Amino acid sequence: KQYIISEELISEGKWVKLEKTTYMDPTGKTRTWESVKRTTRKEQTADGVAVIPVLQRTLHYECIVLVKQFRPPMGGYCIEFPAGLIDDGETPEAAALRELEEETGYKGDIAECSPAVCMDPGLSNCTIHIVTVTINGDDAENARPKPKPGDGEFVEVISLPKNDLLQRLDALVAEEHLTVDARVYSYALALKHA
Amino acid sequence: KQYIISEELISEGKWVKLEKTTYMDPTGKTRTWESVKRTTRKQTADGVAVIPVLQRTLHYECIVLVKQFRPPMGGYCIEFPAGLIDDGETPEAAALRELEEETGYKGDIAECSPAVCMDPGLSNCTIHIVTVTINGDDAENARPKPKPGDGEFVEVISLPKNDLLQRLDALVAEEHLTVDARVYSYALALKHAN
Ligand SMILES: Cc1cccc(Nc2ncnc3c2cnn3C)c1
Ligand SMILES: Cc1cccc(Nc2ncnc3c2cnn3C)c1
Ligand SMILES: [Cl-]
Ligand SMILES: [Mg+2]
Ligand SMILES: [Mg+2]
Ligand SMILES: [Mg+2]
Ligand SMILES: [Mg+2]
Repeated sequence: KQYIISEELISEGKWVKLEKTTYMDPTGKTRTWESVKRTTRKEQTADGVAVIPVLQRTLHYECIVLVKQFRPPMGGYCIEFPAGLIDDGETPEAAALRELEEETGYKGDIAECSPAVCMDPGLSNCTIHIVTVTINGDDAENARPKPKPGDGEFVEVISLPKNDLLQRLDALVAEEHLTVDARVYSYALALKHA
Repeated sequence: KQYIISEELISEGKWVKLEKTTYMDPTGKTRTWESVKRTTRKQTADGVAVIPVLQRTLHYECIVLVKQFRPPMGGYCIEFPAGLIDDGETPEAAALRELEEETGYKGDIAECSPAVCMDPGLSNCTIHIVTVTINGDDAENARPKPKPGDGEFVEVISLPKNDLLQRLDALVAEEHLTVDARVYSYALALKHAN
């Protein structure tokens, strides 16, 4: 039934633009919406990737590897899956493995790759692939992994046991001013609910 | 160690604004970011998203989801029921109300998250994730009455919790819908548990 009629640029930065979207409602009436988009999306099947990195080690419980960074939009520190935007011509899988190594030091193995999923669809068109990666933490490459962050990127790695992830997250939120990412929290809730 | 120095208004619409954030990086260098905010926030968060666990005896437990046209996306999305928190509403109350409006179901609060960020490299948007159980055998949830507002048009999609990830993948392959990242994350963790 519904569809876009027009998209009008309101304002365009270096990284983000705001648009006035006109669309057709299912009753047949024209309506508008204010839409956010990134300026950096070319032919990628998505803007970015987030990596679900399952750290596996003999005689250890599996960990989920997370990153903590300052997020200017939020005015504070956030705990998130490792993530970045997909470079032009780069596959979601390569992006995921590359970002994971850059942000964490770990060299993963692809497990699965989602279709493009929407970040906040009442607001933006932004999409990612969620890439599940296993990390063989018994491999020498992953022994004392060092982040290789880019210029102006500053990241702390936090590995939490999968079998207690929601409580460990809650305990971190209790001890500091920090925000957990909604995807991380969703994943931790399902681990509990399962 | 990092913090916000100033925020410059770039553009303000009715619903969304775009700002240029200046912040101190940990090296003591000053840096900028483009940040999106909603103009509607006061509340602990912009919105709520409901994880609605439909429980009917002798049936699989279902997660109740919604499908709607999303003008930013230019298409249809499958999401947790959700909406913005009304001024002076509790997150729990916003959760029950949205769940009723969007699905017709009347549910019970199980747990409620802290405020969690939607896309923190882009926006300051936050939600509470509220886990709600729905006693699908009660008479009030027999023929659920969705009471949605002016211009909302929602379809309800219940999927079994124990196969959620494979059911979503299917809807994407066949219906060309975009699944929400939080929904997808939850689904992944149901599979990844143990
Ligand atoms: C339920 C309802 C009725 C009529 C209009 C709206 N509009 C919006 N609701 C939420 N976010 C919005 C907008 C428009 N832009 N952005 C970003 C909502
Ligand atoms: C790694 C790096 C170095 C230098 C600049 C950037 N900037 C950004 N990266 C991603 N999204 C962004 C921005 C600025 N605004 N928004 C929204 C990133
Ligand atoms: Cl539950
Ligand atoms: Mg990143
Ligand atoms: Mg990065
Ligand atoms: Mg809604
Ligand atoms: Mg609503």
